[PDB]
Amino acid sequence: ALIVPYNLPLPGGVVPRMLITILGTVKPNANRIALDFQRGNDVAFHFNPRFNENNRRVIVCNTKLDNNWGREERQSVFPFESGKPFKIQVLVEPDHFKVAVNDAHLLQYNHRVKKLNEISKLGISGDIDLTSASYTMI
Ligand SMILES: [Cl-]
Repeated sequence: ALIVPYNLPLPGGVVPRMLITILGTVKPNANRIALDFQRGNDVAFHFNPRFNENNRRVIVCNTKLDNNWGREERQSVFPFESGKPFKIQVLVEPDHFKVAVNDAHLLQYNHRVKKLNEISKLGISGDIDLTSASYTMI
């Protein structure tokens, strides 16, 4: 019911102990989902489930600096399913983003962008029905 792409402001950026929660449902025959934690035009953390990359499902993570993608971090474990509801939780830790999906740890992504307090927007996009997006301090 939120419109996608959705922008969630992160006031004053992110900080360790901040938990972001995204609830939605994957569309039928989805191709992609993306979370973009942005520092201005840079993407500090791109989290991109791909449903059909050469007939495999993979999650691709990266950082975009001055309009240039860096070295991808790719992961075989793929917990999403077309058609099904999901919960993504992104926990900011002192040295990485920690991602859990449906209450199961998925991956960690080391901070490349180190001005965490300038990562002030989260863009949520792709082939989902988005139910809610929020954050809290744990
Ligand atoms: Cl930085």
